[PDB]
Amino acid sequence: HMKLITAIVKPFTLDDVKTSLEDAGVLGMTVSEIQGYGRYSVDFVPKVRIEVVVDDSIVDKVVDSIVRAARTGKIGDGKVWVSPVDTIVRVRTGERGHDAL
Amino acid sequence: SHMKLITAIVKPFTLDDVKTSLEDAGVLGMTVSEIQGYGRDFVPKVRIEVVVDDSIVDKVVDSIVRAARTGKIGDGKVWVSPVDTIVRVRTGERGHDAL
Amino acid sequence: HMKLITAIVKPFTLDDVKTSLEDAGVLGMTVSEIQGYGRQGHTEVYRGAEYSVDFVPKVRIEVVVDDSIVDKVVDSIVRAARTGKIGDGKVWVSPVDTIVRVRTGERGHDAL
Ligand SMILES: Nc1ncnc2c1ncn2[C@@H]1O[C@H](COP(=O)(O)OP(=O)(O)OP(=O)(O)O)[C@@H](O)[C@H]1O
Ligand SMILES: Nc1ncnc2c1ncn2[C@@H]1O[C@H](COP(=O)(O)OP(=O)(O)OP(=O)(O)O)[C@@H](O)[C@H]1O
Ligand SMILES: Nc1ncnc2c1ncn2[C@@H]1O[C@H](COP(=O)(O)OP(=O)(O)OP(=O)(O)O)[C@@H](O)[C@H]1O
Repeated sequence: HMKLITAIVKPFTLDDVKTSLEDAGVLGMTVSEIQGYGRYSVDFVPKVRIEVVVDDSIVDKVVDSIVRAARTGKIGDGKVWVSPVDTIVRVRTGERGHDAL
Repeated sequence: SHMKLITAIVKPFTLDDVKTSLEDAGVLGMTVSEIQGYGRDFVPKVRIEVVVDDSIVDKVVDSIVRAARTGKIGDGKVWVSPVDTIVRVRTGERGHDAL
Repeated sequence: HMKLITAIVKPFTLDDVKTSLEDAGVLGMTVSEIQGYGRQGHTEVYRGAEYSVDFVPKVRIEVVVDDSIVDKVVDSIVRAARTGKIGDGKVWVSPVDTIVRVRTGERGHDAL
């Protein structure tokens, strides 16, 4: 029942995407910079990777909020994918599953 | 789902060899980040992630392994993981059309 | 079956985590820097004077392990990253279909 959402997006949409997440009810995420090749050398372009672990009930809304705030209309807007998570543990407590988010 | 993530941890200098090897397998885009590798303090490495259809995962893994090999220790690893869903942000296209 | 373990932890715990891992027979890891956001922004400094920023630096640790070792490893990481204060982080497990060693073409547990 847990899922990982990975978003590759333009760095200047990060603020939009972040509020789009908090409206959806995602209460935190992890961000890193990436170098993206698509349609380092000149062909590489900076992007940000946003990863949020969520419940699977809430994944379509989250994916679409991300899509919604990351949309420019120009090439290189990126992608959002989802992949399974077996378990998640909060380090501080030992809470597992939804209680770990 | 017939979608897979490829993750390659490879030596930074092998990247271009890997980028060109990937066009030749018909894989266009890829996502790249710097990592610190502890294996044999740390060594700088690149992490290459590319989402692909499972009909080609085998060949794309091989073509990464061929471009990245030097025969010296610390060549890295390529692994495969399931991708339930992918969407193109600009168009909303899904699965193979999102690639 | 192989698994990927993902740990988001305080950067300063890396040495303890690394040590805890080698004690569980795990001899390699992948580490990267991330900007984390959650219940925790953090404080920063410019010419002596502090200011607030929204994200907090964390360390992302990735280890591919076998099914059998996976519980001992997650626990080992948790115990080493746990400080008692907030913002300790999270460790999650995910599936790995196949892993191959670049040099040898070794697959599976042989690839680790
Ligand atoms: N197969 C792939 N797997 C993972 N990431 C990819 C892949 N292809 C592209 N990317 C990432 O997506 C970013 C944008 O890629 P691309 O320029 O192809 O844009 P897109 O949004 O997917 O399509 P378009 O630009 O046509 O809207 C790239 O810079 C790279 O970071
Ligand atoms: N269990 C693991 N999970 C994820 N990444 C790993 C793991 N072990 C090692 N690595 C990553 O792989 C890189 C290379 O690993 P290491 O030097 O141990 O051997 P190798 O290159 O895989 O194989 P060999 O050294 O036998 O050629 C490391 O720098 C680290 O980033
Ligand atoms: N839903 C999520 N998906 C991915 N990463 C997250 C998510 N929530 C938090 N994180 C990451 O974990 C870090 C810690 O998050 P948070 O501030 O909620 O504290 P915690 O250790 O999870 O809980 P506590 O502060 O109660 O011990 C964040 O900085 C971020 O890197």
